[PDB]
Amino acid sequence: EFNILLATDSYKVTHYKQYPPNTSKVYSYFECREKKKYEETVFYGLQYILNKYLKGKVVTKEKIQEAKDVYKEHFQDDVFNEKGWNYILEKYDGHLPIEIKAVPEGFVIPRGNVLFTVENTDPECYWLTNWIETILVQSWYPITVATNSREQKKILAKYLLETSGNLDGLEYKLHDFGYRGVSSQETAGIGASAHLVNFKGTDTVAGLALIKKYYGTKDPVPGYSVPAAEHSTITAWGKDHEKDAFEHIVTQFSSVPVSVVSDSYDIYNACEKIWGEDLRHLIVSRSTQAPLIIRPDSGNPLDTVLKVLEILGKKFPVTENSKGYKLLPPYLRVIQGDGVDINTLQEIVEGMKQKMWSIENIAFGSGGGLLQKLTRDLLNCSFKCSYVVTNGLGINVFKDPVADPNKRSKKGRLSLHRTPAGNFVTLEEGKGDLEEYGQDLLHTVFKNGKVTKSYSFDEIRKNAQLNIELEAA
Amino acid sequence: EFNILLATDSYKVTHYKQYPPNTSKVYSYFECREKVKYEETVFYGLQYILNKYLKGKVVTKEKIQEAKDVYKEHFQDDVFNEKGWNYILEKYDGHLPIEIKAVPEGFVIPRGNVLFTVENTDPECYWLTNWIETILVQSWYPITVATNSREQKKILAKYLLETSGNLDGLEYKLHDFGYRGVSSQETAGIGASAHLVNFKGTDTVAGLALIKKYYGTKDPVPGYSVPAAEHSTITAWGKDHEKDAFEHIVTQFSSVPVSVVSDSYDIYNACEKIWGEDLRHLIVSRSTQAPLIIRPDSGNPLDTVLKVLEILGKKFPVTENSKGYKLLPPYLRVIQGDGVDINTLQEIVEGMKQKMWSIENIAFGSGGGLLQKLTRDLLNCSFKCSYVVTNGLGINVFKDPVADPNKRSKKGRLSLHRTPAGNFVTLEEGKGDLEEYGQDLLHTVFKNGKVTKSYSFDEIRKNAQLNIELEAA
Ligand SMILES: O=C(NCc1ccc(S(=O)(=O)N2CCCCC2)cc1)c1cc2cnccc2[nH]1
Ligand SMILES: O=C(NCc1ccc(S(=O)(=O)N2CCCCC2)cc1)c1cc2cnccc2[nH]1
Repeated sequence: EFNILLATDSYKVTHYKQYPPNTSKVYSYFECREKKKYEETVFYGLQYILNKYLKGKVVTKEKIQEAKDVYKEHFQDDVFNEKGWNYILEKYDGHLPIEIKAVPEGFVIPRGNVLFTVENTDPECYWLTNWIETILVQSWYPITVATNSREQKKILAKYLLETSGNLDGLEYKLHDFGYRGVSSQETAGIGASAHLVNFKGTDTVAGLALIKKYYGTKDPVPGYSVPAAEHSTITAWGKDHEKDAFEHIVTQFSSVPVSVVSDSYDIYNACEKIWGEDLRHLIVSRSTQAPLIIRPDSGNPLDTVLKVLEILGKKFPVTENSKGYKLLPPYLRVIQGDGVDINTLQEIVEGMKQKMWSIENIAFGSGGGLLQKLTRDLLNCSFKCSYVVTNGLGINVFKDPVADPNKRSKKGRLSLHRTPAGNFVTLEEGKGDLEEYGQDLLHTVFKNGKVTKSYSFDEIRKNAQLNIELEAA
Repeated sequence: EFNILLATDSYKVTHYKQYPPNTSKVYSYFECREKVKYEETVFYGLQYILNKYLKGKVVTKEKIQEAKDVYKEHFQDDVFNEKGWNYILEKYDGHLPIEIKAVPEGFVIPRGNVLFTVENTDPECYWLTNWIETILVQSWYPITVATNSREQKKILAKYLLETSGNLDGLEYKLHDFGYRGVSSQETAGIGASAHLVNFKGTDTVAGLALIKKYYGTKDPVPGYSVPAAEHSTITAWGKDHEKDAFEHIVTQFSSVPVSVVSDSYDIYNACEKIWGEDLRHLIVSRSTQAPLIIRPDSGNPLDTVLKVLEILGKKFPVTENSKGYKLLPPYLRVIQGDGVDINTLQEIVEGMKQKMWSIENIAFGSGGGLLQKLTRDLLNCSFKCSYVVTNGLGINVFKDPVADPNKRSKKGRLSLHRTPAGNFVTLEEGKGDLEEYGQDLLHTVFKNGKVTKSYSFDEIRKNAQLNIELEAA
């Protein structure tokens, strides 16, 4: 079972001996620190952590003894605030005397703004605020996945709008292929759920249960997929029988969309000769609601996409849409799901545009790029103490390393506000109390072991919409 | 609760319908595909997956119903293999009729070798082999962390031996700071455990319980830490009281090692004037078993380390070791734990060597670089079907994409062997059966719901030792 006493960086076990004597309050905050582009971030994932790890009775006698036993060996020394933890157990029935205030989930906030704050609600538990730094800072991950996914949606929206005149199907244009490529089952669920803030297509099934448990949707599920082959279901037929494999598969899934990986041996041959000649009669008969989606999976992504489209455009009836861009017939589409990240996605859609191919023709699958190739440095997600009370006096505290002004942290009690022009500003040094800037946008989401404010996945999705979506009404 | 029926890529739900009719066996394998660094990989982490997720009764009536309900909404259609999963439940009491063979954990194997194989043991369950691809492929993560950690150990060993003449303390020279910088709690434990294959220093407490539960050590714990400050325990004292914080902290931890982050405002001032003058008397009085470890945490890593050492070298009594390199007194050391990855580690130790500073003086901490900034592409960890039986005939199968020969997969039944020169070779097409290369070095580790062979963490560490450690001993 999970033990919050064992869920911190080892050194934090020793910090209760290090703060100034007579310190009754430690107040800390999280931001995606500005760096002298990901100019705005989607705030998402805290509610998962609050419910899974922080709420309710998280301290027990057994957990205290377990931590004591572990740390004695880990440090080869007895340092461990058994008294402090036993206080929480006795006084609060093991509930954390912590208050967390946060911007609503799904909110899109520029870099360098307070996103949430943490403070102890009992003077005895001054040490607890930063104990939980480690677990709270892991919110960097769903924030970063959601943010990077949204930035890809902006790119897709721009090019889909330009090449087609509308945004139909935008929410299915970037599909999560990342289940195998992340570091754990837990990561899979978290990361997949973050992608679903922006899109509705996923193969990372773990995301669905997480959303159902911690967030909730009006719809039965938040994400969808369709049948598709993998290399094993093609290659199992034998090298000389790729055509047999293709035929069997599209016939099995004749009335739903089906994607078939086509590069097992020679993608160009498969497109031109197998799909474009031998099995063409099985493709041109398909419903618009049940297209064949051809999947290349190797070679230079842009070069391969363009050559696949050129091949298909010569074997199937291509139209020109009202924007002047080429469009495959509705029973035929392409998905590129190899080597896709935010940079290559941009390269591919731009290359398609240059060659007059509509983005209507293609969807993207992304695995490691979407869910694994991200770090806490991308948005500089960081937790710092900004205010303490010692001997009954509040003092504004911060770091400001001489050799790196980018690591300077904020001072004092913080609040987040709308500016007169409708932007965001973080007020420092308790200046929000002056009330010159309207209401603090941070809301209490956790207090004394209870989750006090929750958001549905539908609300989060609404908050995270693109402007271009808002503009398209 | 975890449900293996919901722990696969969505499209795999539909694959049972796509294999050739009358297929009785699907046989697949995992390798770190060859493409130059990372020439050899540490095989580690499969045992965790087998025990946590694959063994025992993993199918229940309730789990089948849950999957059925989820997939009906997810696909907007009924495509789920209820019958196939029910068969496993009825016939094998929900134990997976799968056999997995693997190289021993901790083994160091060159790229492009078979590391494990998977096949079904019941003809009805031909579809099961690749169902579990997704969860098995996640072994890429502990393999990659362990491998990259070991590659850093090689660098540290080279430079420690060169500058000091021995490898004393090598196993404490790279400390895991990655807990806050990984994507989940589960990942933290897995990744920390993989680092501990090579080193004994960690702050990622999650790794300890994982090792104890799934692997085991003779020692009470597999990893260790010491007391240390963070910026909040310095800055809380107020900007004008950095000296007071430092004094309090080293006095609280007067008889054990203690690390104190020294860059909150001015690292160079802290080293030269606070440590080197005002508090010098509290440092030179300390035991060799209880050094102060000064932690810079900002600026260019190499430049900052060099400047820190030059400062300390003028304030404290430096010696010259038997190799001619400069050595701080034993009560004083440095740890650089900002911006450290395998590349910057190399740059720092090389820069120190050029300036005649012993590697004895320094240790490194690494967080995101150690545990998060890694993907499945680094070692090309990949799972592929290589053999099938259909209509009673075995067929050697593979992919070989025309535009990427690096993605060609192996053909047929595989086995791992020692060559006459004592190296590893992977034999394809069942050629292991010819017995020209001795016995297969893979061991059956899982069969029909049971783990059949396992390794303690102590054995894994032994298997993963560096040659230079083996030669030294
Ligand atoms: O093909 C796969 N999944 C199915 C899939 C096919 C096509 C689309 S689509 O976006 O073209 N589309 C969505 C709206 C309905 C029209 C088709 C989305 C999803 C798949 C490949 C892969 C590789 N690695 C890991 C996991 C994987 N799953
Ligand atoms: O200081 C920290 N931990 C304690 C620590 C200090 C020094 C060493 S050491 O290797 O120098 N050493 C071990 C052999 C005995 C002599 C000292 C190892 C461990 C710490 C910083 C940090 C930042 N981010 C996240 C987590 C973190 N923990």
